[PDB]
Amino acid sequence: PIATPEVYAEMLGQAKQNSYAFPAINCTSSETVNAAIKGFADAGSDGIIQFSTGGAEFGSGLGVKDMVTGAVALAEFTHVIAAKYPVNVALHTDHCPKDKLDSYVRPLLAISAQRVSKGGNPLFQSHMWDGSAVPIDENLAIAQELLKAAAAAKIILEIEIGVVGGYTSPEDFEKTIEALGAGEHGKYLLAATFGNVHGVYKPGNVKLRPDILAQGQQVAAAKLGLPADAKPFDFVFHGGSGSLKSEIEEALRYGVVKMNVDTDTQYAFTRPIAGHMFTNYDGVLKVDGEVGVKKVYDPRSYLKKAEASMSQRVVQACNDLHCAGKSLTHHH
Amino acid sequence: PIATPEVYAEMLGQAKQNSYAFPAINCTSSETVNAAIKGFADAGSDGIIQFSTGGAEFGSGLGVKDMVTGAVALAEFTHVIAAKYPVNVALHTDHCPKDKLDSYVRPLLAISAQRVSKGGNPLFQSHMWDGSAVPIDENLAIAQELLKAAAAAKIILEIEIGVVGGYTSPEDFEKTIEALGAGEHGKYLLAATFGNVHGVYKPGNVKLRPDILAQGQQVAAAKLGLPADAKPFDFVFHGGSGSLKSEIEEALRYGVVKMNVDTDTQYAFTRPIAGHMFTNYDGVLKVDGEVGVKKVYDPRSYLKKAEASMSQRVVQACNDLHCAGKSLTHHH
Amino acid sequence: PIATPEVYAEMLGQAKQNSYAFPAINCTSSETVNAAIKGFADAGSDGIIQFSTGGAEFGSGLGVKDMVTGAVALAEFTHVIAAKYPVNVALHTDHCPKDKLDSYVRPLLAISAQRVSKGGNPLFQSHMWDGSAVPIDENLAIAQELLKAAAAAKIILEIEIGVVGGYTSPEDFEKTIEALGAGEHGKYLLAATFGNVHGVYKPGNVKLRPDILAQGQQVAAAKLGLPADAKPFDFVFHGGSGSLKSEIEEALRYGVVKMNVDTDTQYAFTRPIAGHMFTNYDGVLKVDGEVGVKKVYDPRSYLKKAEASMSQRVVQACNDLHCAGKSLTHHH
Amino acid sequence: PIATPEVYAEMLGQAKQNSYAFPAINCTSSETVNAAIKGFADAGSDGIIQFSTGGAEFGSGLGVKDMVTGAVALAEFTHVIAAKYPVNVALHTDHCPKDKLDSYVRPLLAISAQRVSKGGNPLFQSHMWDGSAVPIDENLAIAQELLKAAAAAKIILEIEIGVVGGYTSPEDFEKTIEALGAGEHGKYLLAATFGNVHGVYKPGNVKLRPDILAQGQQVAAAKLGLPADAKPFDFVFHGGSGSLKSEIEEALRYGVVKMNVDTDTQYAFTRPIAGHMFTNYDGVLKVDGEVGVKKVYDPRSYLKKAEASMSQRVVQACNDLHCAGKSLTHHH
Ligand SMILES: O=C(COP(=O)(O)O)[C@@H](O)[C@H](O)[C@H](O)COP(=O)(O)O
Ligand SMILES: O=C(COP(=O)(O)O)[C@@H](O)[C@H](O)[C@H](O)COP(=O)(O)O
Ligand SMILES: O=C(COP(=O)(O)O)[C@@H](O)[C@H](O)[C@H](O)COP(=O)(O)O
Ligand SMILES: O=C(COP(=O)(O)O)[C@@H](O)[C@H](O)[C@H](O)COP(=O)(O)O
Ligand code: NA
Ligand code: NA
Ligand code: NA
Ligand code: NA
Ligand SMILES: [Zn+2]
Ligand SMILES: [Zn+2]
Ligand SMILES: [Zn+2]
Ligand SMILES: [Zn+2]
Ligand SMILES: [Zn+2]
Ligand SMILES: [Zn+2]
Ligand SMILES: [Zn+2]
Ligand SMILES: [Zn+2]
Repeated sequence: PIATPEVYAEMLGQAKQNSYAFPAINCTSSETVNAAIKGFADAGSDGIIQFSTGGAEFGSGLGVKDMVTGAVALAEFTHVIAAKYPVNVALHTDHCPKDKLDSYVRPLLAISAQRVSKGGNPLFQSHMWDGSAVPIDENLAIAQELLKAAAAAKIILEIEIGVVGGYTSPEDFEKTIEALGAGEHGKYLLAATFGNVHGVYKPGNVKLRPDILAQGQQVAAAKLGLPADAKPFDFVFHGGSGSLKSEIEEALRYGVVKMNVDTDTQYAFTRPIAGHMFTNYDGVLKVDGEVGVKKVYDPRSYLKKAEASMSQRVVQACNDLHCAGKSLTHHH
Repeated sequence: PIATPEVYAEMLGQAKQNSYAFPAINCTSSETVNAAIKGFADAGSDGIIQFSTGGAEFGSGLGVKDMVTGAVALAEFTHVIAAKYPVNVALHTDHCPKDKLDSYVRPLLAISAQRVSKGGNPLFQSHMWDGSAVPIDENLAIAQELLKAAAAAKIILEIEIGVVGGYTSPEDFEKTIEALGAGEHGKYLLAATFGNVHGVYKPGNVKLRPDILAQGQQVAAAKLGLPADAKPFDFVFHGGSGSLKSEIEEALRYGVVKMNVDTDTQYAFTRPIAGHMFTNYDGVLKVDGEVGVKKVYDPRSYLKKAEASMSQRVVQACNDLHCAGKSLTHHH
Repeated sequence: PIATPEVYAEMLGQAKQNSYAFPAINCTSSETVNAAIKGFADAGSDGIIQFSTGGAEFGSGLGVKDMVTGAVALAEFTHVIAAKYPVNVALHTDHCPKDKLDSYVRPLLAISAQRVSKGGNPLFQSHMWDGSAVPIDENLAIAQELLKAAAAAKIILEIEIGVVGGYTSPEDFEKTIEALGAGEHGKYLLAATFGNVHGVYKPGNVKLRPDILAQGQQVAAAKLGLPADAKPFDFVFHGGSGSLKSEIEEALRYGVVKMNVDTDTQYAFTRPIAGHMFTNYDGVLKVDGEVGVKKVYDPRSYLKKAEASMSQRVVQACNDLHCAGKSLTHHH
Repeated sequence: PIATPEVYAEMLGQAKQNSYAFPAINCTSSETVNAAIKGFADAGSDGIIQFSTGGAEFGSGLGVKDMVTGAVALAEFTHVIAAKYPVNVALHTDHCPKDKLDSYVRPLLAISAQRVSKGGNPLFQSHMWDGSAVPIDENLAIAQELLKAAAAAKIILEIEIGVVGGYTSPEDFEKTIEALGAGEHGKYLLAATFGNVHGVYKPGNVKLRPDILAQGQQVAAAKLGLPADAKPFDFVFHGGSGSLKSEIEEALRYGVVKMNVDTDTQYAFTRPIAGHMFTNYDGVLKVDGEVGVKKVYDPRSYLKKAEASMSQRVVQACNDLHCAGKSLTHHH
């Protein structure tokens, strides 16, 4: 099913308590949503499907190019699909900067607030406010008001401090606890930067500093008067693709509950499509006066392979993050 | 917008009256739906999006493989998208044989009946019952009961007499009018076979006999006591891909209001994907120890091109069928 | 065997007498030479292998880029190969303009003159002087001196009047007979231009005017005091690829004895190489950390297919030109 | 130039004395010969071009399939080309088993014996007798008679003890010295097996035991009454492709003077051809009614790239084997 707000909160609480995390898979289409959910289900795992501003625009089609439309359309699709799987699937929106709040996160929050006012649940279960490009005080001012609105709509807010490549300071960690508390005013997720980078580069290139996350937890624990081993933050690991297994493991120890994956699932989706086009070149092209071969230019022929391959990469993510076999539905 | 039942009936009435037809484009995904609707809009045309049993299964994902789920999920997606376009978009389900009625058309009819009972409109605006594999009397017995159910849910029924390749007889035309009337008991569309073939073959191979359709109209007109030039049937032209322009023109003269297209839009969708994989071979594959190029293995990079190409083929269909520039929204 | 000068003269005499012609296939390598000769043999035909200035440069390798070296190296290769086939194979050099005479045709003539001085036969059996870019009188002045040198080395000279696309005038035909005679001072071949074009374009684009050739023969016949149906010129048809069968047939009627083919045999050679790379993409590339598949990146694996395909196109040329089954070895 | 027998003997003597070796590059065509020689020249190195039985058959064309013809034709080509480069190029034939001696090595020896009888030099400068599939005594009996014939024709014989994958024993090393001496009855090259394997596999898979070669030299030195550090054998390293740099270095220390390379130069040749076909897919194929693009289906367009790439891999071999910059022409 789609994760209810209560189930999603329980998911994130259980992950933190047990030092595991969920994959948050960027999706752009019916096929990619289907691939992600099947991956979660094959791993016996709960999971998160997320739409970026560009993913939402793409989902709305070239004739519309509207983020809200694409996110709503893909979310409605996902609601129907997820009902047919035993695992819990949460819907999330990715990076939304200041100049897109009025045309992405705010209108989506309003849609969910209307649903909740009628006794229903929100359309999305979390939204990201990415204020990393503005000063920390402005970032957290906007975050505080969005957190109030989100919590009232039964939605978790993700925020970002520091810019992910394409480090978070002790004072920025302190300011975050001061402005937002530690969940008692509404749950929030913190994308803290620790040398992580969006994209996939050669092994060695990306140098992660998970000690930054350890330090952040210690800073928060001290502020809140908690024991030194407390983990008050629910961290989000952006730029998960291409990471070493050992790096993921270390991040889990310090309270990462959500690792975002896009690039690696993109490669997994595209890889069999490329293979299909090459091995069926004279079927997908009308060559030498011939009319091609419908069986292989039917988009389903290669998109099924794309789907299955992306699902396998999602299963790998669930095993890397130690959420495999832990779905809160306990269907086993 | 999505075509209301009233608008869809008006669409088909206007098409018949003016000797034009609408494309019915088989779709399987968010991208193909988006491509089809953008094509209709670019042509200033109303249009039909249809899901086959296999298309619906595909739309539900490999982890579900359920026709109803896929059709509902894709229909819900389409409802959100179509609201953002000025043209009218009708939703249809394609070939449903006897052994799939209980797991496709009937449950979908029930969903729409529930919507209509609450003062809303149906999810789909037409459904196909394909009884061509059973004797004509059984075909029309099932058709009569489905027509009653469909009309009560504000839905048009498509039926089929004769098997499309992969001819309809005067007596079968007569039996159809006798069993179903001529629209006064609910509108229905008739897929009569006249040498048409699903798929795309070399020019010349497919030999159409549109005189069969002319004869059918004359048979119906005589039965109903109408003038010899009356067109009591709303015909559906299956196997539209690969047809000569002149063949399409002749079919229009005899009351074809709906021409189904799948194979040609499949080729149009896939063609730029093939091209993308070849020209970006060392970006979509990790070759010689390199890590590929995200910008070109991002599925959106080639799927945008696929979408645009399929939309162009849909525009061509609207111009071939003479529905271009005739959308009943008259947005111009 | 390699055509002796006597056999080559007999070949061209028999072709003219019987209104057929030989293909002159541009070659660039051991594989293309092998493909051409096998094509002649499969057709039971004599034939001509020719090297352009660029083909010769290519044959010499990137480390040499010397026309004489490449032509000699490929000719020596061809002498060994042709001895193993029952058909007669003549060696020819293609377009040599004024500024390349000193570095292509003249040094090659000198090599053959040395061979002949020792009681042997020439290395090449014909050479082309292409003076079409200089005024006709200068063209024919150079031609006359080259004809003397060529005939003394038992070599046939090809000349060109008019520029082939990328028409020959009555006066230019007259001047040619006046300057060179009609074979009694040494045989020569005349590349007269008649709307022919190097390269392959869409059907219709190239508009041939074989009546120009008919007129040329009539002009020569009148000059020589021969009957009006005499064919004093041995014509060469440049730009043979892409021609209609009927166009080739008409050219034969007017004394074409040699039709040059390059572009169509290039396509035939490359076509299966392209196919091989696509269907074996993950064998010819080291992908995803794998080491490829030697069996398919071994150049012989695709070059055998290239060879066989080019040979088939050469067989087609022999049947188009009506030289198939007519080899002067009469091996049958 | 082509290596004279005297120069080739000096090459191998200098290599042994200075602990370096020459690449022996398998070639199959004019393009591959040109690529190999250009690689030697670019590295300022002497080198060896070799033809296998299959390479020779391929070189003769599908219409001939004769090893002697192909080897002679390619050798004659190579003689013309090599004269234009400052470095010394030796010609060699690769693996010839017992049942092919009468149709490969023996007839080639006879051709060279005839040349030498007339005061000239042999066509090839070395030939391989591969008797590894027969018992050692029979192998060396045939080797002794072939060595006499080869030496009389100014040709070096290569022999093989042990079968290369797809170890040489102290007694087999001893028997070799006993039967053939240490060069005083004619120079010979010894392909001793030491865990080497033809082909290219993943790193680690091939486990070389160069200590076998060290042991062989010690066994020979003891037999001949030489100091323990003497290197009486000139070793040949079959299966050179895919080897670690450090493995090559160790083999050099023990008297390898010739390392055979085929698979890696095959990959280098094919790799840009594959790339060319993919990036020019709509030029090398006639697609959607178009006629392709001659500029990219001209075989020279991709074969130049193939040549250059193979030459680069040959330069790498010369640097790996430490023969780069050491050509005995000292042209610098
Ligand atoms: O952290 C993430 C994944 O990083 P990688 O897994 O790609 O390293 C996501 O949050 C990215 O920001 C997202 O893929 C960007 O999507 P786009 O704006 O292109 O639609
Ligand atoms: O008439 C039609 C189009 O014919 P063509 O345009 O393809 O000739 C449709 O009704 C086809 O039956 C449909 O494409 C079959 O879809 P599938 O069962 O493969 O999902
Ligand atoms: O007439 C000919 C063939 O014409 P097509 O058969 O190609 O139309 C030949 O003489 C051409 O001039 C020759 O292919 C040019 O070769 P290049 O200078 O590129 O090495
Ligand atoms: O040692 C060699 C190279 O090994 P690799 O460099 O390929 O490992 C050669 O002697 C091989 O036996 C030769 O490539 C076989 O050629 P083929 O019989 O296929 O025409
Ligand atoms: Na990353
Ligand atoms: Na069709
Ligand atoms: Na041409
Ligand atoms: Na090897
Ligand atoms: Zn991110
Ligand atoms: Zn459990
Ligand atoms: Zn159909
Ligand atoms: Zn209007
Ligand atoms: Zn030409
Ligand atoms: Zn005969
Ligand atoms: Zn070997
Ligand atoms: Zn020196």
